[PDB]
Amino acid sequence: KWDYDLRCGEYTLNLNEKTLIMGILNVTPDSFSDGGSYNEVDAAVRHAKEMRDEGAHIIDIGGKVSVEEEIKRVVPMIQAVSKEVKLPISIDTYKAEVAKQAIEAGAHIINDIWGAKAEPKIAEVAAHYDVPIILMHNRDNMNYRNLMADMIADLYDSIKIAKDAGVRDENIILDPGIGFAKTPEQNLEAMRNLEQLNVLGYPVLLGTSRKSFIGHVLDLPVEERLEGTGATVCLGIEKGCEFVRVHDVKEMSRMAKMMDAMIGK
Amino acid sequence: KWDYDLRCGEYTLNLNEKTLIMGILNVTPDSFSDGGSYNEVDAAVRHAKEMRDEGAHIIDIGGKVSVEEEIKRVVPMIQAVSKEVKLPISIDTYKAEVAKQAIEAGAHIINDIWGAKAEPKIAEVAAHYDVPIILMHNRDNMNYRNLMADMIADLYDSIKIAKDAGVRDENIILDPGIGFAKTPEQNLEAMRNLEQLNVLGYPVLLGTSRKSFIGHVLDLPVEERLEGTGATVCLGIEKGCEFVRVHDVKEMSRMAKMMDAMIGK
Ligand SMILES: Nc1nc(O)c2nc(CNc3ccc(C(=O)O)cc3)cnc2n1
Ligand SMILES: Nc1nc(O)c2nc(CNc3ccc(C(=O)O)cc3)cnc2n1
Repeated sequence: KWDYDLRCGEYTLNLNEKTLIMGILNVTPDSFSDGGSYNEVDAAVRHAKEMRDEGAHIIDIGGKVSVEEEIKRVVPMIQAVSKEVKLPISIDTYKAEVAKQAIEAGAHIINDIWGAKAEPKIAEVAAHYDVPIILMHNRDNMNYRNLMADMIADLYDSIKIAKDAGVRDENIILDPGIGFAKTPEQNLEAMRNLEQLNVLGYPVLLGTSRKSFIGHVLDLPVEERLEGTGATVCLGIEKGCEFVRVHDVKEMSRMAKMMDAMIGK
Repeated sequence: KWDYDLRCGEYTLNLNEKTLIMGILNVTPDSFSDGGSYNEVDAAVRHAKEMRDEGAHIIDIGGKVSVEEEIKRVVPMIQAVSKEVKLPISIDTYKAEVAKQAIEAGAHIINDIWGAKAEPKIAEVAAHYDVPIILMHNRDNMNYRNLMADMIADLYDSIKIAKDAGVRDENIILDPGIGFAKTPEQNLEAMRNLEQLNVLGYPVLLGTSRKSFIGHVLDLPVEERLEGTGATVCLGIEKGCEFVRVHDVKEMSRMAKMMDAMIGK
């Protein structure tokens, strides 16, 4: 079905073989440093190793805050993790400068929650290093004429920005942006119609992990959202998504893997 | 979508509102009794209450063994559970006599793994008490021309038997019989094509809980099959099934409920 692989420097991600698990690296900062202190950098590295041993295929790392301050926090983490853990790293930022530094520091994928719309220059950054960029759907309002049609329209605007800066088709990944700019009921409606995103011709990443719309449905707090997260991941894989972005790697890998076998992926 | 409710004597099961959870009552016998001893009957009752507090909507109770011996074991359990727990009970047997006794003892649904083919008289039993009967797909071989087409053909044979004894359409429920008469890969193939069962026009029950085909996929023992069971339940609900038969009620209820909200059930 996909006639190429995802090229991330030293690592290759095949898109046909299995659903790919992006593990959400947790980044508890030391209150006393802005730096890359020993307690935080080590907490991260250990967490990255845990997710790798659990079945993660990508480690996702994220840093109101300034550019220089986000870079200070995130660069030492990318460095330590890239050296100590053999999986591609995505940098979860919407800032062209953060993205540059992270890639230089060892990051392999750009993960942009504003889909190149907050800082269009990020698409230039991706275009130059030749890395995959994830363009997530987002906007500053909840006023939809037709949720799905608008989401596709908005994502198409991100693609135009990425392509106009030289981003190759093969390094575009899309994300419906569950939990952003959507009421709970709109979140459920995007889940239900997720397969429509496939007409755009790009691999899709789904991130639903522990989000409040699950809490809204099940009336359960964040630490109780594992079953409802797995429901989303499953329906996500059934509707053709290539990656999921999850906190509970062990559990979701097992679900993904069972889904794949059933759907014939 | 369904223009009737499932009538089980004192209880009504709506089929449009949510996916219905059938909890699998566990029945550890006392080595010293054949009877309805205090340790076993009480272990059952407590388990039934637990599943009810977890979200089960039906309690499923099951007893090489003789008719009189299966009745001795199962009747005291139905009696104690029906009195102490306010949910309909299904009796998991393929024997017309067991089925009679159980219904008399308080059981509301017949659950037949041979789909009225082992003891056709069971369909007479259901026809008389006017109860729902679950006709599960089964056979004594694995020689399929076309797995799905044959499954539908075989289930249709059960329907003919049930209907010919007077069973009303509204008390027919079908079950694809995952884990019976199918290799692992055939199990996965029925999961993948489960929606085909809907053309027969009956509510479908899916039972996959902890079965070996999950172990085959994930290489995990029975007590490690929760994530892979949830995958099946989810794909099952996405493909239109009305009931699932599960051991882990708490976890699967949450998954079901999240699925329902997403699919719009
Ligand atoms: N590519 C990608 N895809 C996502 O889905 C994503 N989500 C978040 C996290 N954002 C949220 C949003 C809403 C909620 C809530 O309502 O609870 C929680 C977390 C961060 N980076 C992300 N990156
Ligand atoms: N209606 C209904 N639907 C079922 O699916 C079902 N399954 C069993 C349990 N049978 C099995 C079969 C196979 C396996 C394995 O391979 O591990 C385990 C248990 C018992 N009653 C059942 N009743």
